[PDB]
Amino acid sequence: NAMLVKLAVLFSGNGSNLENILEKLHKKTIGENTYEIVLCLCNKKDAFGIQRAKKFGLNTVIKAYNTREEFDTILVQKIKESGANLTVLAGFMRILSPVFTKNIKAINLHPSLLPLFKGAHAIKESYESDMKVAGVSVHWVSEELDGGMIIAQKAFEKRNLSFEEFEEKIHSLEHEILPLSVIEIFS
Amino acid sequence: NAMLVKLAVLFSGNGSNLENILEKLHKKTIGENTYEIVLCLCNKKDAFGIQRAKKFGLNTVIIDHKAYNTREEFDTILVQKIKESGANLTVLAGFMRILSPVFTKNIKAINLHPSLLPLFKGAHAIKESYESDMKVAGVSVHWVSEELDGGMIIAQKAFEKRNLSFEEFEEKIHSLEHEILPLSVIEIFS
Ligand SMILES: [Cl-]
Repeated sequence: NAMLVKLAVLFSGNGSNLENILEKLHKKTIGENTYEIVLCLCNKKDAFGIQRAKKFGLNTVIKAYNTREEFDTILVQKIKESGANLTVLAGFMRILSPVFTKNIKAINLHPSLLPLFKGAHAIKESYESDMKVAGVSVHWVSEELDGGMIIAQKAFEKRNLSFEEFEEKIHSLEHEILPLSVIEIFS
Repeated sequence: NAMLVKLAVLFSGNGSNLENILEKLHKKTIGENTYEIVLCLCNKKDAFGIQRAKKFGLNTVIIDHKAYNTREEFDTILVQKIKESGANLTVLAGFMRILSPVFTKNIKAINLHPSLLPLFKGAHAIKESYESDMKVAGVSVHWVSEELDGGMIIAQKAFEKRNLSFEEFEEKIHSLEHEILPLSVIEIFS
């Protein structure tokens, strides 16, 4: 009744959420499950997260296509032959066709209480909102943008926090919920 | 400075939030303010909330919505009774009547809604918020604009859904309701 969970993490730039998932999951044993990241993927060679991945003995598989369907076909290919049981989108800034979403079990992190504040400007719009609560969400990746089945979400009270303090709470709640997210899926 | 905040409370049924308002605010003095519910109004004569009001010595004005042909004539009578009560703020606590501009343009009012607005507007919030794939839910208090359930939000609280049944989910909802509504009224007057 034991499990070795192989994970793939996709990124396009910084490598923050990528590095946070490694420290808490890569080859770490948590409960009855053991986890390892078998794939780190990037679409831009100049991204810094590649050298961040090299800090865990993890080489990174590297707008180079005029065809999205042809591009996503390679993503699916790499994830599958890695043996990854789950793909985790971490700062991956690209639009994924059904070529990916129909054939890859993937999860994504969103800095808002879905389905509220979908899209990029979630943190900004949620702070300026007259709502008094905010949070972060983890959901499955579907054909519907940020509309996949919600896995987990945590809510907090905005109060008199400045935008800096508010944003720092979101980025902290993310680093909590996202590594935790993978765990619940297999427990 | 010590104003006498007059409150009008509108309800339709059990009156749990009404009773909770009375228990925390009626003839009670918090901070600089001394609150007094000067009107309890219901549109149903058989509502149990009337009995809860009697404990505090308050009679409930009954305005049967079936006794009037239009929502407007029904509303003009609500207005006059709130006006002739001298209330400073009208609190909608389980008041299940749509309100025409006759009310909304003339009465300064707030409303309690058992969901995290602007999500789950309407009278099926608790059931929809439970069946939803969302892992959090809660309640909201908002000003009463012309837009149904769309007024400016003044208070919100959330709880994690986790593993509550709908019976337990509903309890937690009404639990937060009883806490957040009287606090909202206090927050407005400080
Ligand atoms: Cl996103």
